[PDB]
Amino acid sequence: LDIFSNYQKYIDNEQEVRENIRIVVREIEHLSKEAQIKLQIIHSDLSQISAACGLARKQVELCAQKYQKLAELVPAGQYYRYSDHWTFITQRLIFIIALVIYLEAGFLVTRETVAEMLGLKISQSEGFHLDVEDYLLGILQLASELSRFATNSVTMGDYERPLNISHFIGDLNTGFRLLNLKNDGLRKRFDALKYDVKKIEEVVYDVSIRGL
Amino acid sequence: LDIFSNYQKYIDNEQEVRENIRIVVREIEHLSKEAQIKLQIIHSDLSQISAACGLARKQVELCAQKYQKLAELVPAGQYYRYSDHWTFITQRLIFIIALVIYLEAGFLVTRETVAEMLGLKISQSEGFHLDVEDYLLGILQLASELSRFATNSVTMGDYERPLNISHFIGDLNTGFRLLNLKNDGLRKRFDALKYDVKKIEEVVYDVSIRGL
Amino acid sequence: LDIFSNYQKYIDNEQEVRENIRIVVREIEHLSKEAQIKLQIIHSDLSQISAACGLARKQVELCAQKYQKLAELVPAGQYYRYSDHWTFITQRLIFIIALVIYLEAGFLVTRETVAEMLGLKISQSEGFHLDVEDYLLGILQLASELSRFATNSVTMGDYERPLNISHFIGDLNTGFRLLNLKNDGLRKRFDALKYDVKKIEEVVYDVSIRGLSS
Amino acid sequence: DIFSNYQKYIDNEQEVRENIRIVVREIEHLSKEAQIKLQIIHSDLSQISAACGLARKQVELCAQKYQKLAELVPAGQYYRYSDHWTFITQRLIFIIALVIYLEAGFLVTRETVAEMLGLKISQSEGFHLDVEDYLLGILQLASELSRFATNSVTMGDYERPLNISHFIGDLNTGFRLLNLKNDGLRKRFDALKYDVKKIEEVVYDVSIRGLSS
Amino acid sequence: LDIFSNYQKYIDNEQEVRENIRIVVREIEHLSKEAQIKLQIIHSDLSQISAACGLARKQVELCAQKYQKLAELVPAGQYYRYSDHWTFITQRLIFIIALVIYLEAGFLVTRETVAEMLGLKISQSEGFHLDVEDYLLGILQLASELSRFATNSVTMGDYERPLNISHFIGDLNTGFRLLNLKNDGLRKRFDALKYDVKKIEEVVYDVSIRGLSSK
Amino acid sequence: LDIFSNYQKYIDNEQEVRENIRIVVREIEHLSKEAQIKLQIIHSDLSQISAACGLARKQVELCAQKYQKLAELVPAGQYYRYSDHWTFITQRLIFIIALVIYLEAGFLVTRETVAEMLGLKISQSEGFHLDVEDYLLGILQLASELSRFATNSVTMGDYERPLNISHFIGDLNTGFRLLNLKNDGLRKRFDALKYDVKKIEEVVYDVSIRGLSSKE
Amino acid sequence: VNLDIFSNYQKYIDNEQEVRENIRIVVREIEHLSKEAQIKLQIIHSDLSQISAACGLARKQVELCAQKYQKLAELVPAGQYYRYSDHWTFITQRLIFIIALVIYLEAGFLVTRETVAEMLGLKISQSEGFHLDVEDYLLGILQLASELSRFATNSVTMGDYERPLNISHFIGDLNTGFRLLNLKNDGLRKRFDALKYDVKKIEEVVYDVSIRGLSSK
Amino acid sequence: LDIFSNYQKYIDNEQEVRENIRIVVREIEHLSKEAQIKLQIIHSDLSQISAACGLARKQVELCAQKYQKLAELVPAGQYYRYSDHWTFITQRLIFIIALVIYLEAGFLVTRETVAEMLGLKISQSEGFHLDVEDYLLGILQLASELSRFATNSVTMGDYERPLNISHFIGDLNTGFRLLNLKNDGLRKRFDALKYDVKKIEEVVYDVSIRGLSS
Repeated sequence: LDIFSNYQKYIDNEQEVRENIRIVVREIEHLSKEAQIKLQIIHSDLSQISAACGLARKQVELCAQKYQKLAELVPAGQYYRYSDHWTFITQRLIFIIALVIYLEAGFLVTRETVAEMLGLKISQSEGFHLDVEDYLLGILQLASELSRFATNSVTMGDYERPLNISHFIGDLNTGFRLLNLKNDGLRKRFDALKYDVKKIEEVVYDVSIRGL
Repeated sequence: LDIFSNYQKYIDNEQEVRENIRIVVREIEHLSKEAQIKLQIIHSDLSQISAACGLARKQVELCAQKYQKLAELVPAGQYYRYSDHWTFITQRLIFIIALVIYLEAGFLVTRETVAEMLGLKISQSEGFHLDVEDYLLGILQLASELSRFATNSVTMGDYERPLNISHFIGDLNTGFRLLNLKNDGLRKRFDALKYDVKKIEEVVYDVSIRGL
Repeated sequence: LDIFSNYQKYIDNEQEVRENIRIVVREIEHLSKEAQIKLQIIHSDLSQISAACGLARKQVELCAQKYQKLAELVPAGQYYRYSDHWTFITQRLIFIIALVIYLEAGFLVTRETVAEMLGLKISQSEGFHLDVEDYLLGILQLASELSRFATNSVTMGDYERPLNISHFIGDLNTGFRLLNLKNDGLRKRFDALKYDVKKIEEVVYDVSIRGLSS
Repeated sequence: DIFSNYQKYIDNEQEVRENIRIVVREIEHLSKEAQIKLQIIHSDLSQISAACGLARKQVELCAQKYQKLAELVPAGQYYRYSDHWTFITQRLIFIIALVIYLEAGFLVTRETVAEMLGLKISQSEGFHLDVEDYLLGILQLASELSRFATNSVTMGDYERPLNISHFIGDLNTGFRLLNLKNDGLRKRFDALKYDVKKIEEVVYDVSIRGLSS
Repeated sequence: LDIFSNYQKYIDNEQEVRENIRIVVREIEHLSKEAQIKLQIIHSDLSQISAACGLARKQVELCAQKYQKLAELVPAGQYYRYSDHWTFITQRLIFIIALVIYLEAGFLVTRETVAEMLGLKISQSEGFHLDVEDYLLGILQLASELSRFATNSVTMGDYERPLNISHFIGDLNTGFRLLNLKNDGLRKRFDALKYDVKKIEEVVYDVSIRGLSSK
Repeated sequence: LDIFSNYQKYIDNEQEVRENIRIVVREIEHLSKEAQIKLQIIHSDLSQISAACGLARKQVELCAQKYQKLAELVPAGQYYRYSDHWTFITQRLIFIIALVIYLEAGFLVTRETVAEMLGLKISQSEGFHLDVEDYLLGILQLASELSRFATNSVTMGDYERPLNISHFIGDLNTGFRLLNLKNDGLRKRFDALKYDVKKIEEVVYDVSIRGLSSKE
Repeated sequence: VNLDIFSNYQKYIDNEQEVRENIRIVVREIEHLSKEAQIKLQIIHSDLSQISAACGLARKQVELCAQKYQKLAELVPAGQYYRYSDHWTFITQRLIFIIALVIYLEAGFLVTRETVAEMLGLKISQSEGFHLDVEDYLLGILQLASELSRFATNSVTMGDYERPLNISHFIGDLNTGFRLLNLKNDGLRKRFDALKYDVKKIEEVVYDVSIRGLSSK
Repeated sequence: LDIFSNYQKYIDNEQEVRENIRIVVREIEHLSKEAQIKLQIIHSDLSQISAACGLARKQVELCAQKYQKLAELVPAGQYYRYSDHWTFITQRLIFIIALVIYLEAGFLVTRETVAEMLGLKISQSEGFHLDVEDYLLGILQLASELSRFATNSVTMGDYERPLNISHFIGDLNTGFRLLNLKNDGLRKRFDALKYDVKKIEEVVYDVSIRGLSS
């Protein structure tokens, strides 16, 4: 029965560390929102793109900071014990950088760069790292955004934007079958990529079928 | 044993006030129907819009009255004890005003104005107020209506109506991520907003891709 | 869009008050546990009853205090806006008093006395009151406890305990039909009272069918 | 190429999984054996010590396969693959807690469980026994010991129930002495009162017919 | 589209008659409660039986009246169109009479007598009748009550009460297999009769196993 | 105990009449299927419509017959005692006529005509009648069919079919709000009418949104 | 681009889809017969006297099923057993349970697989012809648990206080032979696992009897 | 009780053969992926077609081998007892050849040729054969691919590709009504063919309405 008092001394600690961690993550959900809202502008005002990439980078330079405090909360080797506390809001952010990197310089941001921009490592040995599964589920979110971008881009006159997209999403669908995912929780999300490529193909059809 | 007779004296009262309250609410459901049916006309006859906004305002000027009687039934400080009796049929009506405000003057009706048109306060201190969570869930119903409007509007020739919508729904999706809802009963209903914006984007595509 | 910034200024407040309120309630769940665990002793050691009623009262004298702080967190007229935060852990506690009142003095604690022991009122006009629906759902929990008590009491030799119970639960089933509940969330919990009375009848059978007395 | 590097790592996590299910499958197999043999106690009270024995021959084996499981899991990745065995460990923690009760009439310590399976008691020291898993294990003792109390009276032993309702009695005690917050385990503690229910009922049935051996 | 206005003129009438009918039935639910609460006394005070049969008969004499008003609401030949509005609260009452008839005179109340005490007919030709399926489902409720009675009766000293019950419930289980119900909504309720006879047998066991019938 | 023997003499009768009635209804489910399967053709071969309306009418002329035998099984004034035995497979058939009436002559079949084609009355006084609630729940089934018809019609080239539909389903949605159903078992089925009108609107969109090009 | 290739296709595709409706037709007659036996055997839960009477009717049912079964064999082309197997793997479990019940009611032991085929006019190997799928046989006499737990319960209702004890040795040896297995997790592994909950109340019922129960001067 | 030990001796064998069969099939799912991914290139680079048909044929020449091993695992006359283990991943492959046969030589691959390229027979008498129902459900997968091809083809300039497709898919829709499928599991999949022909017609419209050909 003292056995159960020792239990409370440990159980208070794990449950205190959780509310402390949700607290940091809540600040990161808050920062993420800001970037995503601002980047929404790109579906109606193509001129504000670079303007908006900018704000979003002001957001990311901040996120890194709160992330580093998240590391001071997690005890070493316990990464995956509390992982589910941020695996989401990191995908939410990996998608945000991958978009901004495509908008700016028209290629696909490396995993390594993402960690560079958020103050992580690229192996859990070196410290608080970027879960490689999280990274992927992030830049998979690029499909749903870039199919809406292709549609909204033709709305605003830019008739080249679709073709350039279907080569990016084209090489992106390429690298996901070049995989060989086995049926897990992520296999499901890759399978819904074909429907995004679907309307991106359709949109490239619509342009060069009217010579627009 | 008398303890249980006193119980009946109070238990008759709460259950009498309930049937009295359903009675008022039923009259308000009835009035709401009328407005919603008449505003349905906008999906087939663009000329009857102002005509239909009109009938609906005749409906609202009435609802306020029944609403004030609902206040004479509810004992002070018991607002949320019977709240569930009308939280629905108020969202049903908040949507009706927000639609009529958009149709007429092309902007988004304030929460304060909604109470002004129904004879409520804007704080439960001042009296029978408009639950701020109810207001929100009301003007979220605007998405499902205005996506159908955008579709039915092009059916009837008006090719500008979509573009104007996707800026309204555009600034509306903006203010909902500018939030940071935590996963409750309303978080679910905001998430199904992206699918409405989906076909509103698609429709703005359809117009300026054939130029009409 | 400023409209949505004002929104955050209010929305932070309602959601701050919630975590502040769960915090108080959590302290009350903690105190409640203590009382309920200690009163579990009555199912194996009939000698520790008064001893255990005592500990539980030390628990209640404390609960009242945290309850009064809960009142300083709730803004007037908003009782039922956050009611669901404690309607449970009050039934949990109304049952605890009704049990301790039955164990000690063999009758049924008044609603008014329950509020007197927790520093509440008996009307939401006067202030932070004891929700009369909560009170009932509490002393309905007495059935499941006192059926187990009647069973465990015969285990330990006391052959009068069942008969005395079936007159308490007897007059208690009486007052609940003397009602006329209409089918809500509480109508369901009254209906599962007949199954408690069931084994309490059965236990009174078992004793005076073997002329068992002590 | 970014997506080819991806395959080189993605093959590894998915190879380690099938390698880990493989070890676990061997541990499910061993577990069954012990549980089946301990089923005997519901019909032949004489085979108890006999059956505790076979079960211990099973446990001495499980530890071994467990230590190989540790050579498969990379350090600090404990909880990345935890869900692969959190079940089949509760399955086994229940198996020892039963055998410890059958033999020596008290409740096996968490520390001893690890001692019998070659684990640590902290994830710092290495592959440890997840303290949440341990609990969910010795909660499985209620469903077994209520059936034991019932089947025990069937076979004549009229003291067995009373001794159970003090074990399950002190066990229900330590679970309210907790203060679980509503998670996945809170749900399983709540269904403990229905097990104590029929264990009380059975202690009633014996000493209400004055039954004593 | 006038076609749909005519529709409203009829649809208001059926839905008005329903609220009018629930209104009568609600009064009958109210009266039924009274009887059933008062007859509950027999489980703790064997002396108040005849006293309680009495109050219950005061309730039935009343129910008949409201019933006859229910007949003035139901248009002829529409009996089964609104049947589901009272098939319950009639079983609730058929059980109440069958109990009072058993308590008083120790036999089983005829279907014909039940209608006589409620002002109905015994064929839907003659008018508002007592649905024979409803009657049965009523005096099937006798099992759950008289098994609790047998149990509570021994509690209070009356050691003959069980034996007398197991011959009533005995002849009752007899007439239900003498049937040949085909699997419907009522077949299910007859099957749960065996569990009532179960403890009624058990209770007759418990008495004459400690020698409590005078002999 | 004889009281319970008399009971069996009656209880055999109600339960015999039930199997006799399910027997008639089973023959009517069978005939119904035939009509509905043949009318499915309209979703792929617009030329077989009149051909298929025909087969379906050969089915209905038959159903009436079995229906009249169902009347000889039901004792007068017991209509609603066994109603639940066919309230379904009549909605199944009321939808079948309403579809064939729309396909042929482009308007909405009267309740009175439905009874005329099945040998019923229009009041339970006159005899075995067509339950007016059943009639409604039938021609509500028209929505799910005619939305799929509008979609499959554009597939096959007929670009006028949708517009004509959205005026039929348009006036049909009109008469259902012109109601004032109170929340029962049928209120639920009317509410799921808006989702059928939804895609029918969408389809009319898709047609008249595909006009011309530049001309240079 | 040839198009006759797709006409030949119709000539074969009409045949497999005709044989299916022909096969459902036979199976429908067998579902019909099965019902009869199961309904009549339901009587045992309320009238212990009608057992032998009811075993009888059910055997009149099985003597008939065999016949329709042999016609089902004339519809299935050799070596295509498992191509249409899913058309009857259910309604055979339905019947394997019916025999295993009647064999237990009658002579108190467990019917052999070989005997089941003997009573239905099958073989015991798909070489010899239309056989009794061994997986089907098992899934049948697993249905015995749900029936015999309800029987033990309904038996004590009607006075027979030995019936439970006799059941818990049959179900006892039956639970024995199922762990003596080593099923790997498939579609049948799931159905064996729900056997412990049937043994549960059968143990409970043997408890209830020999716990009642008295020790007087 | 020994009756149930003999049972285990057979039951281990059927469940060992299953894991052995899933093992071969898994290797064939792996090879199939390779062909399908590589043939995806045709939707963006019309020059790599013949290049990609080639890689895919290097994949098929391999598949046949693993297939022949699958035959050494299946006991004769038990074809359909384990059929459900590969009926999918063969449609997956029948589609892969039918596509590569269309891309190369512009006609429709015979069922007989499919077996020739995979080392099967064309009757279950002769041995491990190609289930004719599987073959069909394969070359039905041609519609979804060739509608996307017609769309992506005009994207890349080739304005004749649609017209040629609508005669292939045209003669293919022809042979499927020339059928008379009865409502089973495959009747459903043929019915969703009209929606593929739909956009294929639409695309032929789009080209010769801006006279991109003729």
